[PDB]
Amino acid sequence: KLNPSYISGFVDGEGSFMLTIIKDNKYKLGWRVVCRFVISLHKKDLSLLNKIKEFFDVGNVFLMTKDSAQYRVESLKGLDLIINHFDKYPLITKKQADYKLFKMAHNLIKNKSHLTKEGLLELVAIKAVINNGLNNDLSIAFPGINTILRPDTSLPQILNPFWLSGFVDAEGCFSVVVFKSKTSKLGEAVKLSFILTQSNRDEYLIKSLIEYLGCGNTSLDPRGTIDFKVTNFSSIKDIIVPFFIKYPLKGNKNLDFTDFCEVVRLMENKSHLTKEGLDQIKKIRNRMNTNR
DNA sequence: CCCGCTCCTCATAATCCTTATCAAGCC
DNA sequence: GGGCTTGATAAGGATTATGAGGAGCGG
Ligand SMILES: [Ca+2]
Ligand SMILES: [Ca+2]
Repeated sequence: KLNPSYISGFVDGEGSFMLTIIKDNKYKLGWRVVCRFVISLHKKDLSLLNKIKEFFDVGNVFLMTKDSAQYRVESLKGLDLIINHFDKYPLITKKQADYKLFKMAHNLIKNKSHLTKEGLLELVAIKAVINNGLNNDLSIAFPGINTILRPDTSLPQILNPFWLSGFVDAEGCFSVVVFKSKTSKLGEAVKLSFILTQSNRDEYLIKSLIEYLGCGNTSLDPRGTIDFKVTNFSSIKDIIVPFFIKYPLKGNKNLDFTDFCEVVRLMENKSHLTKEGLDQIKKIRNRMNTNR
């Protein structure tokens, strides 16, 4: 039935709130303004996409040409049910600001303000701060907009474990890596890892995970991204594994968590020190994540 | 015609996810 | 003593996140 806090947590990772302003001769002012909300996932998560549709009970799930599909919402009534939800189950990443702007533009469209010259100017000023902002065409066409400020989003606190389970279902990773350790009996070793990746803008949120889960550490990526990594076994077995079983994943990634947990059990018996348990771990690794 | 809403498909690239190698150390 | 663990430390590449717009509908 999909938990609402799981929804906000998943949309916080995957999903986009957009305000499209494209030149269209069909409109009196020669400009088409439309609000849209789209989650774009790999086809393997087609089932999850349809579950999200059932959650909102609006929009449709479209099967793209590639190994990907989208849950899309592009109607007034539809967006109204989406805003009804996020006004009660808000996002907590920087995407929240993109949502509040998407909400401002939506209200103006409900007033037909996109059909007037002044209203269209307000909508262009808003789009100028949503996601990637204006392009080189809108800058040329709409010079002199009253530049509005991108809404500020207070520092985030994780307040519901189901939110984190959706945020993890969207941007988490369960790694079972076997590397070569010359100082070991078998010459190899097993490195388990839990990973939550995000951009520098939400570094506060990522460090929040350290206190919420009570473990892990923050890692900075030179390219401009921050990771939350739990890399010690004792915490993975006692904290992470129990957490994502009590607050389980719903997408395709849950399968990887299942195989991930199976490796945890073989490592709790010290089986990973033998060749039989190590071989079984490799058989498990070879069938999870990028090997399905 | 002109005007307005929205289904449905196609497009792009980087923020993600994923897979790595390593040695100081604990236990 | 010395296996075995674990944060530090890279980097790959595709699933994403963001997006454009034709054409079918009614007035
Ligand atoms: Ca994201
Ligand atoms: Ca994902």
